[PDB]
Amino acid sequence: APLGPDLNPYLSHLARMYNGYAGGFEVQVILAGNAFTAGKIIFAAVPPNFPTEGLSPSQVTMFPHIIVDVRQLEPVL
Amino acid sequence: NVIDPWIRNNFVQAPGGEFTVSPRNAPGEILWSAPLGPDLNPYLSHLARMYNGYAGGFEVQVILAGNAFTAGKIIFAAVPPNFPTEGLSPSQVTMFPHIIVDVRQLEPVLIPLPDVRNNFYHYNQSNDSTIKLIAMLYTPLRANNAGEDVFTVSCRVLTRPSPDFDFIFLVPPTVESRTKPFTVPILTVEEMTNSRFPIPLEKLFTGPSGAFVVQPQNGRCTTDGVLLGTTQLSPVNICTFRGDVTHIAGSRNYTMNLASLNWNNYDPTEEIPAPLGTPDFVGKIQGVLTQTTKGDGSTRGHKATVYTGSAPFTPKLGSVQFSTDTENDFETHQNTKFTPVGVIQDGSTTHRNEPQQWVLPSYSGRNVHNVHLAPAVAPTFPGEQLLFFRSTMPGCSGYPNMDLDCLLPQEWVQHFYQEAAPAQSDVALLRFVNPDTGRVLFECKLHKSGYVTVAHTGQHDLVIPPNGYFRFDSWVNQFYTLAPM
Amino acid sequence: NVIDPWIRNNFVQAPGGEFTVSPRNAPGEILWSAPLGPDLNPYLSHLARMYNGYAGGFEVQVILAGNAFTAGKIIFAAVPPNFPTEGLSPSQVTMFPHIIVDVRQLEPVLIPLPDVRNNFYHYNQSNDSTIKLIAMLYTPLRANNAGEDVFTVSCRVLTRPSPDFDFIFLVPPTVESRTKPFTVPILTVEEMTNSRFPIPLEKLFTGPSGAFVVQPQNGRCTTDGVLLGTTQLSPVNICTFRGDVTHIAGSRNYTMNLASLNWNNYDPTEEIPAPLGTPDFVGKIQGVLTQTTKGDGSTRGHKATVYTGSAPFTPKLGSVQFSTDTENDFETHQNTKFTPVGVIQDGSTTHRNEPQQWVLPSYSGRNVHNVHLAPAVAPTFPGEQLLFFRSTMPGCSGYPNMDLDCLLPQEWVQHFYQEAAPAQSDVALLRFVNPDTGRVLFECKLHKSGYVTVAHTGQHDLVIPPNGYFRFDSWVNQFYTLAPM
Amino acid sequence: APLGPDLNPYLSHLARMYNGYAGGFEVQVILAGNAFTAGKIIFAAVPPNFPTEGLSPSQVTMFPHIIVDVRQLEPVL
Repeated sequence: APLGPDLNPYLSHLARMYNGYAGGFEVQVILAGNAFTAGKIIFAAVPPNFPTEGLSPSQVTMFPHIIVDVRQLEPVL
Repeated sequence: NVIDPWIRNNFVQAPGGEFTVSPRNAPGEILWSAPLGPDLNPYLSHLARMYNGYAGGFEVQVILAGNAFTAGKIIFAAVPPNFPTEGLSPSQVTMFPHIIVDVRQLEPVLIPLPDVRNNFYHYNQSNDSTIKLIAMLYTPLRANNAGEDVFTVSCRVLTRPSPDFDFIFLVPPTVESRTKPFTVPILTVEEMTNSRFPIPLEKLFTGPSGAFVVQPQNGRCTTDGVLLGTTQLSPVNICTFRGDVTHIAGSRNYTMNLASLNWNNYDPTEEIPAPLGTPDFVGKIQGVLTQTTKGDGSTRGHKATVYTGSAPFTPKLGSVQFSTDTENDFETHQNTKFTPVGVIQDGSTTHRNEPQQWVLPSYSGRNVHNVHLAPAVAPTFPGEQLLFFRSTMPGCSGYPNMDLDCLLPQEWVQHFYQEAAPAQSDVALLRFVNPDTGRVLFECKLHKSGYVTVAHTGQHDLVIPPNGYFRFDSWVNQFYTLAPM
Repeated sequence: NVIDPWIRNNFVQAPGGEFTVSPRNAPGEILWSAPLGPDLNPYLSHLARMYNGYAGGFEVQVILAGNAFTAGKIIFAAVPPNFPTEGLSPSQVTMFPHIIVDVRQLEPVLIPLPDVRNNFYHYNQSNDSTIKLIAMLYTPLRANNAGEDVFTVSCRVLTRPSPDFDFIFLVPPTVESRTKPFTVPILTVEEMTNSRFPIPLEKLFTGPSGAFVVQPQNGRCTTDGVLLGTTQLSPVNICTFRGDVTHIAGSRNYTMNLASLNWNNYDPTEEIPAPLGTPDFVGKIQGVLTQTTKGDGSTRGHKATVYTGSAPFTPKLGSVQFSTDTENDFETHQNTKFTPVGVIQDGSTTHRNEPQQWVLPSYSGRNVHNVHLAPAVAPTFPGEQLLFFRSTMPGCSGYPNMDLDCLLPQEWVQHFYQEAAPAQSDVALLRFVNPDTGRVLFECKLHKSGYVTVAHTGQHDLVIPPNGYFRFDSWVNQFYTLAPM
Repeated sequence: APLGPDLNPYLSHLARMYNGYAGGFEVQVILAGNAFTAGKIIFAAVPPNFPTEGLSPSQVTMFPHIIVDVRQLEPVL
């Protein structure tokens, strides 16, 4: 998905009031966790020009990234 | 650290970096330039695509055909690509980074090429390219030899990568699938055959769509190979008959319950106006009816006279009458086969009338209209004229409408069925090139619908060389107008 | 030394594998075939397109995904480089170094291969064929459950080179293209037409080469398009004649002042056996002679009986006799044309005799034989049988020798004329493929002169699916034989 | 040709810009071609209304002028 302030619909309907914005924003993810399941997941950071179609599960690790498994009972950012 | 050191330590020439220098050229003028980039070493080209991100400069150098008898200086420099130099000076380039040398030198010399980089990396394709090349002369090099070519000094520019160079990113790129290049058949029309009658064509014709109500069913196909109309593939199946006759003793006729090419009986429930390859125009044609008894080979053969406009001729129903020159020769329900040779002008009356090439026959008799008819044609871009294929038909009696204009060559139909090439844009551009001239004599406008036209006025049987092939060139839009012939 | 670390460190996919296994199976079954090499990895196929020298090995690596409770096993193995693997035994697979693998292992599996090397190099711009790939089903993997064919078990290949593997030599890339890739028409026998008579083909035939003198002159061309024999381009131009008949006023005969396809007056001095479209056999045939007066078109047409075994049949000299049914109708010095329809049997009292399809007629007469002979055919790697094209010609009188065998398909000749392809080795490999199943009924052995044989014995009209087409594969040497039928 | 500030495109622009005009120039000529010809060229002054089509070179010798051969490498003024 395109990272931007177009994610929170409240931020959408309060974006139009102001023409200039700055600063980042942090997001997180939750999972349907299960102690019987074993499988890891990987999220990362990528500039938008960089075309990824079928490259690897490996070569994204040079970027900023984070790895977690499918069993987790907390949100992770 | 991802390069074999041969590439790192061996200068390579340019793909085109060669330029003549004569004393006859004026000083302070340009000689040669090139976009500076990693698109210079062809090895760097074919190892650029593997990596999406690169950085760092690279140094190049130049060699000269040196000579101790010649005196003339040269100047190379550094220039941002926006900076337009057409005729400025031999002087004002000196504010930049530059280097000067004379034409007598027995070593390669390298231009300085300053690092404007701030450790930033482009993408691999980045064409907004900096530090573009330079070829400037300084003194016009009298050369003191007084020949016809007074030391015409040649030279090459010579490139390699820098030490600090890399290929950061990674990708599996590809050019995986090439579309078919829309290859056109390279016969001539005299070599090519009529698609609405089993004859070879004789010439092509140019004429307007308003003259004749142009809507045939034989010779109708797409550009990717979808079968349309009654157009089939085997050109001998055009206007011929196969089936099982039924007969009456009194007249010269046999109503023939039709069959396919392999004599499987015709079924009237296909999405068709008529069987494939039927004559799609009203006429009276005399060929030869030929019957073999299907047991061991009791044959017979006589000429016949068929009537494509009449009512017992019902191809969509599956019965056809042939008024032969005999009456009861052809036996019952055998392999009876009509094959046309020539059109006749029966029962006197008016000359040059039959066949009525632009009207549709009695497919289902007089009752049921022809369903799933291929569309008619007209120049949607106005002023143009359709490209007919003109021949004369044979005959046994009279002066019939022998002037036959078909739409397509049959070999092109099966060839484009073999092509299976989807069109990229609407209208293709084909050029009739004569290789005896090595050039075009006339071009044409070909749509992806499956008909071709040209923007020239009047009735023209185009004079053609018998050796001229056809050369497809390019893809025009819907509104190209052709130049006159 | 020459290569990147990362591409050697970890495994990377292969595009040919990735394939799935449904639980409905029959064991001892081959699933997927592939040739091993550096063209497996797209990375390595690029890098080997770049270079020349090629030495080391790989590690083939396989991951499975699907069900677990199946209890069914898979085999990956080595193979001889030319080895039929269709319905064979799994014990043969047990002779080679192989690995049995069940779906219960989570770790991705690796099959080791024979380990050799030839340290000078391996070509890498050739066939250079080596151990191909074996995807072999051990245990039919039933997946006992309530579902039907559920959890389709996928099988991927994801490799990386062996740590000894490396390159040595580098070339300019020259990535562009091959020659003509020897494309074939995809027609059937009903769509293809006879190259010795204007009729559609009926069936292909195989039979012994010692039966007849197998040397025609219509249907002769090269694999790159030089005109051989009396073979021409158009299928309707065969066996028909054009010119200016002269009144044999006492009989039905007509000696014709010879004209070409374009009615150009015939030159008897050309380096040819006979004019184009001229027959290459002895037989009696009734077709129809047709004449149109050049002034206005006073048309006439009557059935003519021709004899290429006759004395006034002299096509190389410039005269040919036509015994019509009428005697004085056809005017002299007019555009007179004979067209045949089918061979007859007036005969010498012998049934099924004409055309004597293998003998040669009187081109320059009986006195001096034909010149510039396209030679006969022969199975050079013997024990194999030729390829005939069995057809049936019609008739008008008697019981003719209807079994007509021609040499090439006429569409394929002009197809090669468009190709103009230079050969790569001795014998090409074409496969008759039934696309209803995507499987081959029989293969072929096409020789670079322009003929083709098959490795079988006996008189067989080859049964074919009428949806079946032909698909070119590769270049085989002149010492490999095919499987019989 | 007529001499003036419209000779140099630089100066023709700059004199289109301005009004007042005073001083002179230095006309400077370079040759390029053969050397073994032994043939000479004259550049001269002229009356401002003077027919010059088929006239005498002695008239050209009356005005301040310069004879120049092709053998000089230095550009002539």
